[PDB]
Amino acid sequence: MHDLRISLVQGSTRWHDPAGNRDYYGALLEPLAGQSDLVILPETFTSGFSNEAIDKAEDMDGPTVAWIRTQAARLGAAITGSVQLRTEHGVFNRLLWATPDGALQYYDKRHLFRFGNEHLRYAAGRERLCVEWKGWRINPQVCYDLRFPVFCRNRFDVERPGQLDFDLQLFVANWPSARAYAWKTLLRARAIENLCFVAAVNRVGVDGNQLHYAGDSAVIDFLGQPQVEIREQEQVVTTTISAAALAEHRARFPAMLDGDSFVLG
Amino acid sequence: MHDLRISLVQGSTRWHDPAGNRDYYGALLEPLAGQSDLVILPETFTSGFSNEAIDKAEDMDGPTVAWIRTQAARLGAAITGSVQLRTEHGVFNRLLWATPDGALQYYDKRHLFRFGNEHLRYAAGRERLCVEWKGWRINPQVCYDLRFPVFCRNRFDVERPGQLDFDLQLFVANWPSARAYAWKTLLRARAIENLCFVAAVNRVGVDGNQLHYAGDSAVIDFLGQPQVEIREQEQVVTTTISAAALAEHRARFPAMLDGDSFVLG
Repeated sequence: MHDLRISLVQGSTRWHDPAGNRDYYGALLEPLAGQSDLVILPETFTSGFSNEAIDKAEDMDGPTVAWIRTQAARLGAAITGSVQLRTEHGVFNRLLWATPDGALQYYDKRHLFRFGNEHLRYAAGRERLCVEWKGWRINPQVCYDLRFPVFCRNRFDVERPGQLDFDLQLFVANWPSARAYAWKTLLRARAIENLCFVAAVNRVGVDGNQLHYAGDSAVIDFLGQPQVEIREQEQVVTTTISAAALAEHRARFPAMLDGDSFVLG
Repeated sequence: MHDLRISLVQGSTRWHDPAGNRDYYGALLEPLAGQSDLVILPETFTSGFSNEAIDKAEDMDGPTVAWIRTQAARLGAAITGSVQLRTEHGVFNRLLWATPDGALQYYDKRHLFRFGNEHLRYAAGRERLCVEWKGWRINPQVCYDLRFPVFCRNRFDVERPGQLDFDLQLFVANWPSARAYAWKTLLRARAIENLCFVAAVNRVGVDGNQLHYAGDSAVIDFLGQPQVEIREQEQVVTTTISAAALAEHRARFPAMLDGDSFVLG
């Protein structure tokens, strides 16, 4: 495949202000037009990570879904992030995947964040999402999902014949700074054990629940080494990941061949 | 359960010299008598990690198995480490778990080290070993196993009702310093994701094939934070891990309740 340009958009999400966040993140995105293939926003980037946000959650016909589509077209890049989203089946923490070819896919967060009481009224997802963009197969997940290696696992000869399931795994997050060590460590471990790139975006700033966020957004190579890492401040960075290097690593270190078969319940 | 005293025995394994190694590790173990509950030796601590060592591999009736049972009794501690061991099936990389009373359990390395050509002539295991010792449930694994999170997974309400499978996970290894970063990172990630203590022993020195080992043996807490870490030099350290601290963490951060059900194939 070709190389992939990834932009990390490490913003300070405005509390409970969808319109304000569309403007704010829109402004951060503007200079990226034509410069990126994949723009990654934080989890719950329109309201912040909030249980009270459930009662005002938008639906699929709402302004935020329209906005992300608009941004993907405007930038010429895949755009991803999560929003509390209401359906017939409940209100999900829904990762949106919008591509400039006009396609929209989504993934409902499987592991709701029990410690933050997300599980009380939000609905949990089930299926894992893998998408293909610019010849890269990509598995986008959300925040707490990171702590669950079995659901994160890059299987061999399952989704793709004679190949790993995916080339790039993503995490979008509101992961508080008190537990930043776990964030940084797990992201690196996922890249190593799954023989893939990992890209992850976490917000910065302080939220309405008094939580502080240190960012630590990164693109991590298949050796678990961050190619770019940003922290503390509002920041956008765009970096390119090498298809050739990934293919060479997977040939040189064929741990893909030793993985255990399993079936998720 | 009470707190567990764990001794890391970071030795410079003598190349292809079982008798020399029994003497060498024996001498390292002597001062530990009465001071420890669990003594952890490196992987293949009698031969070094070697494909050539398969031809002269000992069997269960051999001096090494006798020696480890003798050490357990002499020290008053469980002793663990692995040895190339011949059976009717072939030659395994067999972790031995020897207790003072003369009991012996074992674990045949499931994932043979493909990059080092271990898989060419050695036989692979299948079963995962969990043992109960001093009220601690313990999962000992071997080297390359560390790269396989599904086989490493601490499941909830499977092996123990309403509890995680184990309290302490161990890795014994010959992990070259060229890839030390992966060793360090993965050990920390396993402790975090599996909400458990992790104890790991890797050799030091240079082997018969001029591969350098940096050690990085450690006892790592359930937050992924080392409590003791040692490197580069031949070194023994004994540390105590807190049962109460583990319980408190599991009560406070209930991630065990969110793990996914799965069945290994």
